[PDB]
Amino acid sequence: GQRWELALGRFWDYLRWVQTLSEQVQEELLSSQVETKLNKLMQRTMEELKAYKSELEEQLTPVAEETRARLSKELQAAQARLGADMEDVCGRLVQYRGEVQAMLGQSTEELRVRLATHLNKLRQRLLEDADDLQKRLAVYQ
Repeated sequence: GQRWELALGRFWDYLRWVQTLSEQVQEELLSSQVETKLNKLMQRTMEELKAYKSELEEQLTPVAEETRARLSKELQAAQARLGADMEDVCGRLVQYRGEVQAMLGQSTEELRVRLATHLNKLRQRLLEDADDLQKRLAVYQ
């Protein structure tokens, strides 16, 4: 398991707890603690990923520059897909905080159900985009 995969694993571990939407989660969500921690976990994932990309590129047996730039761009695509998935996670959690803050004490049940439905979809993308990224990195080296 590469460093970036472990970093993504810590992102997953925290996201999974957040999705329970317990009252403890709601506490740390409305205090912006959740969006702060998820942002850091996301950044460390992308940083490790960037550095790990540079690693494989240097150990790559030389090839025609055209293929070199294509595989590079193919990996930036998968790299960008993962990044967008995580950013979207943080976003919907920020949005939820803003909505509750504007709800003046009414029931957040329906908001939490819609949030869970959206996190489940974003979650599905991260599995897919992360898997494709792992495959494209392996064939790389």
